[PDB]
Amino acid sequence: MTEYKLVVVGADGVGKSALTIQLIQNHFVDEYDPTIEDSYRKQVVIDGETCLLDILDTAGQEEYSAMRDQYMRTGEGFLCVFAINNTKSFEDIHHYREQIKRVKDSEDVPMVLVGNKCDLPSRTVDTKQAQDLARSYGIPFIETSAKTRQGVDDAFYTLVREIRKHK
Amino acid sequence: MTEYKLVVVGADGVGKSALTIQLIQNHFVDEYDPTIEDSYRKQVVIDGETCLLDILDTAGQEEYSAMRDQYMRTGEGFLCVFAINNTKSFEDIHHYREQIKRVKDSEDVPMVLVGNKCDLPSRTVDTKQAQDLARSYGIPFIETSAKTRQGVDDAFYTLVREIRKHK
Ligand SMILES: O=C1N[C@H](c2c(CNCCCCCCNCc3[nH]c4ccccc4c3[C@H]3NC(=O)c4ccc(O)cc43)[nH]c3ccccc23)c2cc(O)ccc21
Ligand SMILES: Nc1nc2c(ncn2[C@@H]2O[C@H](COP(=O)(O)OP(=O)(O)CP(=O)(O)O)[C@@H](O)[C@H]2O)c(=O)[nH]1
Ligand SMILES: Nc1nc2c(ncn2[C@@H]2O[C@H](COP(=O)(O)OP(=O)(O)CP(=O)(O)O)[C@@H](O)[C@H]2O)c(=O)[nH]1
Ligand SMILES: [Mg+2]
Ligand SMILES: [Mg+2]
Repeated sequence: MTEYKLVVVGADGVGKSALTIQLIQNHFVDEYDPTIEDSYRKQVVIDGETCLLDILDTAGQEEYSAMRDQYMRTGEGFLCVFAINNTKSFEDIHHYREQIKRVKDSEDVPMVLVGNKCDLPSRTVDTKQAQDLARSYGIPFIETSAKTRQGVDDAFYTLVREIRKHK
Repeated sequence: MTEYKLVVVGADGVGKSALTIQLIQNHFVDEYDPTIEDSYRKQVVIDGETCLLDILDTAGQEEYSAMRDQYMRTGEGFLCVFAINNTKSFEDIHHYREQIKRVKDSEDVPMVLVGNKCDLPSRTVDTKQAQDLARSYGIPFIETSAKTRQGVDDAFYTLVREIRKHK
């Protein structure tokens, strides 16, 4: 069985854990419990192929910024998550992408730009701006909601297709 | 900060995942999703000491019986779980105990016997029988419910106290 090593990255509070928990447990976590580092091994069927997703739910807190190098080295694909109502989280994407590109020593790293909390009316980042940034990176962009499940399966499955399309 | 590697072991369906998820997320999972291998890191305060719990939620399914050797070598303490309404799960306990003791080459391995699903009225395993088995092992015995949260914090904290004694 083919294994896919996925890493969920982004600023503290964007919904990395809620997106991961929504995908696996089909429920929305309203509580904010800062992550140190959690991992999940889940068997899924993507495009008729049964595969194992090894998902790493990382810390957004800058206090764990030294843990990054090792998980970026072993990670095969990166879900770069920002919140559509948090401008700093969108700006932080560039830093996460540059660090991934540095560690991996490649400009062609499987990545998906994720604009989470798309259920919220308090938007600060235009869809077109996020789309343009994803285009400058040459990566897909998906708007998601860990609450409604909108784009959640699509974000994770697109990332697997990116790793597969790269291999 | 002191780290404690905790391994949750036991028969398929005893509530290893529900106990782990209840401890960390303060949420009861009603669904039965067989585990491959999940890991969680949680910062807690035990007896005035701030520590990090590195919890491995293992597969109860006999199909992943080869994965055991590695995590039994690195695991510092083991939560051995059975369900009070499942006689076979209680009988399987001695097999987990005997494998841990074999891999560690010691009869003094930090362990806690856990009697889960104590919220259920359909009991088939007597508390006295489980207490007597824990006594033959020289380990603590705690009855728990991943649904009500009864004994959950006590089971994990007792295990940490067991590792601290051994160290
Ligand atoms: O020595 C062991 N440590 C593991 C363990 C953990 C940490 N859990 C995770 C597991 C790790 C495996 C790898 C693929 N599963 C974890 C996983 N999924 C990923 C997805 C993307 C990128 C990296 C990873 C990783 C990690 N693998 C790396 O190389 C790596 C680099 C930097 C990271 O920060 C994270 C990872 N907690 C425990 C508590 C008690 C007992 C054992 C443990 C473990 C498990 C096991 O069955 C047998 C032995 C061990
Ligand atoms: N409305 C809405 N709220 C969300 C969404 N995703 C996450 N949240 C909320 O945002 C808060 C933070 O979510 P969380 O999943 O813990 O974010 P995180 O990026 O993992 C935080 P850390 O980096 O510290 O681990 C929570 O209160 C959660 O309910 C979403 O898609 N929509
Ligand atoms: N009433 C009650 N039900 C429980 C309790 N703990 C677990 N369950 C239920 O038992 C079922 C299986 O629980 P689960 O946590 O997946 O057990 P597991 O030992 O992890 C199964 P696997 O070994 O395959 O990973 C679920 O439906 C769950 O809700 C409990 O304390 N009380
Ligand atoms: Mg988180
Ligand atoms: Mg389980």
